[PDB]
Amino acid sequence: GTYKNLEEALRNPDKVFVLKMKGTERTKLVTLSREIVRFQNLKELDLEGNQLKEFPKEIGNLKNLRKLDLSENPLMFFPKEITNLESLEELNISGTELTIIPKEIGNMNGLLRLYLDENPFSELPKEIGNLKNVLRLYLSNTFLKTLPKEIGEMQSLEELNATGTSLSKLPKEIGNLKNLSNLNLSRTELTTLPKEIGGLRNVRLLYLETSRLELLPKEIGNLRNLEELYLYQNRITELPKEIGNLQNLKLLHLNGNLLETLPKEIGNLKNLKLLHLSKNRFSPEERKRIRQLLPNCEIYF
Amino acid sequence: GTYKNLEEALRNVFVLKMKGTERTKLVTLSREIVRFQNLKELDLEGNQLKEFPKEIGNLKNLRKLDLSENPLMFFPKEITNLESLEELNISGTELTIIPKEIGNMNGLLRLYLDENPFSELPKEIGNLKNVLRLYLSNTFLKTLPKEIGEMQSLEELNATGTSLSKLPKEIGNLKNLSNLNLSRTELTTLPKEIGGLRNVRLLYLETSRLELLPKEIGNLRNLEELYLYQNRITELPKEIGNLQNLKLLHLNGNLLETLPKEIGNLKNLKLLHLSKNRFSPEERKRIRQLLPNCEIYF
Repeated sequence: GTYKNLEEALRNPDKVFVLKMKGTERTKLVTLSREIVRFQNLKELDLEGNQLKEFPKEIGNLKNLRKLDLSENPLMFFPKEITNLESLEELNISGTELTIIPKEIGNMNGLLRLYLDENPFSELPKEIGNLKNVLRLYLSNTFLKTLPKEIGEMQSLEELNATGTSLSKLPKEIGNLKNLSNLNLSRTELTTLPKEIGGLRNVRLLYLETSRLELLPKEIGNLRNLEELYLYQNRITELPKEIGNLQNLKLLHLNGNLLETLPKEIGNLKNLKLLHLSKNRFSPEERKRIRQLLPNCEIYF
Repeated sequence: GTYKNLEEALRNVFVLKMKGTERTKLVTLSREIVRFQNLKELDLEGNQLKEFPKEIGNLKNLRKLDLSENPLMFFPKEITNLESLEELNISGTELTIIPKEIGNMNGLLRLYLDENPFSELPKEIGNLKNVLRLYLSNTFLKTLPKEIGEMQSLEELNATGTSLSKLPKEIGNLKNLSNLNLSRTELTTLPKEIGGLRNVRLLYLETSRLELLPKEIGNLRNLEELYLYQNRITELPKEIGNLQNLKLLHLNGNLLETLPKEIGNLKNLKLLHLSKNRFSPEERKRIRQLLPNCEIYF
């Protein structure tokens, strides 16, 4: 490990430091010193909170760099100096004002965790699918109008986060993400899910709460690996009959929807441990039926 | 005046009515309401009211009725026959639809439909030509109806928290509109017919998704305060210099890179917010130089 380098941390006794600095309130750090290539084995480099407005060209020749964090830095444009790191495991460019994601972001292709969250960009490039080794992509609280057609080309994506985005629709190609485990579309504006949502064979946790969902598609029940489903504070009026096909589902949260009845197939949910149905329009007669259908379940109205 | 009545306040020509607290359930109203005949205000805020009898409708001399925070799942048709109701506050009651017969009232002045889960407003909402203040805050409105411009007397309109993707092209026929609050909405842009809002003094469009401002916004010569902060605005129209009476412009948190040179024509602009915007130091100097009398914040 290493720490913040003042006078390059006592000449960096031998130039083999593996970690790097951070930025606090009283550390300005407008520019980076260009003696960055010397370290030769840096695996982590953190520049959190620093007032960095540009990056030098030497950042790109450090091909031994594995994690780079440029968070909370007032860089108004994405630095293409770092896109030449063909083997970077993590890139965290969050908290930086970005109107556009650079088109050559697919040149990296060795990313594992990509954090584009808290950035004011409208669109993602078609080359976002070139990052076929990425596991976690974060797009939280960004100005995304829609996910691209090529988002299903990730082929190794395990976590996709899109909270706070202006996502009106999901692309029909989203079902090609075979390795997706965590999908987060909370606080979005999805009116409905595409029928191609059933291709997400490996999804365990699906997060759709506090969104403008009116209905659930007939093909959501093809997700036999889904365990937790959060759909609360949405505008859902009914559930499809095939919702009982969720074999492994153990948590369903349906607070604040406009539900008036539930299908009789919900009693086929043998593993459903918890069912939340409060703040929904259920007549007292049907509430007895919901309790009657699932008796092993802890159910809250 | 009056208060909450136990034993119906000692047999009571009594002028006001009750309230709802923690330990007052008050499931239903008794049908002995027609007797009072001198009610001007009637408050039922917070009562766990699930139904109304039809005897409520027989009081044609009642002018204000408040049904706030009552779990009535459907709008009571019993009250729509009160043709001379000055104020209606149906807020806090879970309502999926506003009835099409709300235009039978037509004597409303202030209508508070806010905090209700209704998807659409009926086309008879324009029949209420005497309405002054309509409150639609935090409702599930995808769009205002085409007839919203038929109100003719709407002086204050609030739609905060609504899912308004667009504003109707007929919104410019509201000649008497003074207060427009479209904060926390989802308007990508304003229609060019917004220049018909001749009487608007205060326009609230903050915390929305506005990408642009139309060219006809400068036709609002009576507009004094414009709140557009925390939007997605990338540039301002050249016609922004035509807002002669504008004295407060709030533009925090947008994506602005430059301002039109016509902003110096605003002699009455006293206060300007431009913080959290993409302004280079060269352009900040020009903006301070342009409007000299204005207190400016970057």
